[PDB]
Amino acid sequence: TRTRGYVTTKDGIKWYYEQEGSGPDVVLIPDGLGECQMFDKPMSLIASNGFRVTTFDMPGMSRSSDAPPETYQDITGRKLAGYIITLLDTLDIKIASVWGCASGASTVLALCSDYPERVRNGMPHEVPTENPDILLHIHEVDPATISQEMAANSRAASGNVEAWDALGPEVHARLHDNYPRWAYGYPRTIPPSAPVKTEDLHKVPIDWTVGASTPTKLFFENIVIAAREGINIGTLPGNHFPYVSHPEEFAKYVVETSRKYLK
Amino acid sequence: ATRTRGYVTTKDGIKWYYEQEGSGPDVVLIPDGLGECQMFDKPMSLIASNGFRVTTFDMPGMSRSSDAPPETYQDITGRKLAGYIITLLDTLDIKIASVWGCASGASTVLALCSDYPERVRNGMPHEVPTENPDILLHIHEVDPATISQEMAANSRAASGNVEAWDALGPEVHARLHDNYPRWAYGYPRTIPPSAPVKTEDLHKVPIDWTVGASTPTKLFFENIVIAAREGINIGTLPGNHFPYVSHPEEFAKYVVETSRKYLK
Ligand SMILES: C[C@H]1CCC[C@H](O)CCC/C=C/c2cc(O)cc(O)c2C(=O)O1
Ligand SMILES: C[C@H]1CCC[C@H](O)CCC/C=C/c2cc(O)cc(O)c2C(=O)O1
Repeated sequence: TRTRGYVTTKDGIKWYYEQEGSGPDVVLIPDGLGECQMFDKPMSLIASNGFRVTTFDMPGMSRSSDAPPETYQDITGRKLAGYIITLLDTLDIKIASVWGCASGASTVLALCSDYPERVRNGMPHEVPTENPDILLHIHEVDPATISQEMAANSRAASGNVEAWDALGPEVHARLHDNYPRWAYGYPRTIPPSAPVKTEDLHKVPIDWTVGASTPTKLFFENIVIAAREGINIGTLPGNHFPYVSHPEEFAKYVVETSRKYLK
Repeated sequence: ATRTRGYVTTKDGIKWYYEQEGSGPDVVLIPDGLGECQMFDKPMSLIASNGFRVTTFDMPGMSRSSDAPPETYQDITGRKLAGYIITLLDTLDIKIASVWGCASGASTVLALCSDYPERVRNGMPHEVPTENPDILLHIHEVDPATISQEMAANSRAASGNVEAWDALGPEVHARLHDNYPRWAYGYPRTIPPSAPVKTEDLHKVPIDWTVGASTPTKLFFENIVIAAREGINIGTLPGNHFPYVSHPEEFAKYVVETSRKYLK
């Protein structure tokens, strides 16, 4: 059944994490906002399909806020990957199918490139390679303004505003405090560190996705890179948060995709 | 410097309405499915000012080119349109050109690239239809008024700039009003499946493929994958389905720069 709790890793991070199911491991790395409650619904669906699912709030975000300052500053896919590996080590997860969007996606690719032995298959979604216009000066305004703007930006890219809104007051309160922290340590360093070089994409199977309703330009390069490297590339319903907008379709994708690499 | 406007009847019986501007290497602007060439007015001057003779026209059966046999606007495919264009190009004495086209215009560009490579200096396809959206699944079965109502809103939504779209004028929109039904009856059902996107259709001449920057990814997702896998230059243009209307300056710059690439 679903377990919820905390675990303090040797890097000082007091992780808030959840787990459900039995069977092969599936890890759901949240996006830049680091809020794992977004995976609640799909998590049950995936878990009921013969997989042990693990999710967690990201370092310094939401319930994983009790972490060293260093763990949420100058963030890169590889930096996050290191933290993830330490967490996986402590939870005794030897190998897993890994899902990730935005910064989570960058982490997935970092895992595939630097820790291929821990990845069964990677499922990156909308890897940031160039920050959009709206995030250029996000850190230059008051924290309250950052939360206001990012709350609007996120809701707009939710893929389903009713579902987004339906995440609940608790989640949205947590997100409120996350916005400024995310702005200060993610957007400027995440994109340039994207592990999308040829050397990063062939160690383990990868199934790449982008939002079906996401404006083409946003993650256009993701599609071209995948196609050029001969990596499976397709779309998922919604935009940036397919696990919130279309939990059923998201769960199905994670299950089928992961299931095909099992042996 | 001055816009040339006229009519010409080709051997196939089509009374074409066309426009031309500038002198030098030829640039042809094939309209989209709506076949309304007034959408290229602004960029037409911009491009022509850079040393190109630009030519555009209302598509057969559409707008001012409405006096055409019914077969020229029924069961339309990229190849059918290409045949007509070639005849027109012959009539206007255009030997080779840099050709632009969106939607059905894009299918036409690819057809030209595949079947009449000798007439194309470089192809610039934009949003080639390969898989119709659900909004068009049953558009050919409803009455003209409903088609016009729906397509007018549909088109405006895909304009990429509602203000510039609206600013096309009452004349244009009145012409568009009548084109909608005709388009629906002869394009959406047959254009997509006829898309000249086979491997052997894309490598006889240089091609520079584009998709709207604001267009929902899924709409022309296949265009991007095909291009990338086939090693064809692929990118985006600001706007959606009508970059020539929404962003005339950027559109003009793209056409000029890409065409320049293939000139000696
Ligand atoms: C915060 C989250 C979604 C915000 C909505 C935004 O509207 C999403 C726009 C796409 C980019 C998101 C992004 C860029 C970046 O450089 C680093 C990141 O961690 C993200 C990211 O995780 O996006
Ligand atoms: C009519 C024009 C744009 C209409 C707005 C619509 O919102 C455009 C939707 C995307 C595809 C348009 C299209 C599909 C097709 O199978 C054949 C076509 O000739 C077109 C086309 O030319 O699109």
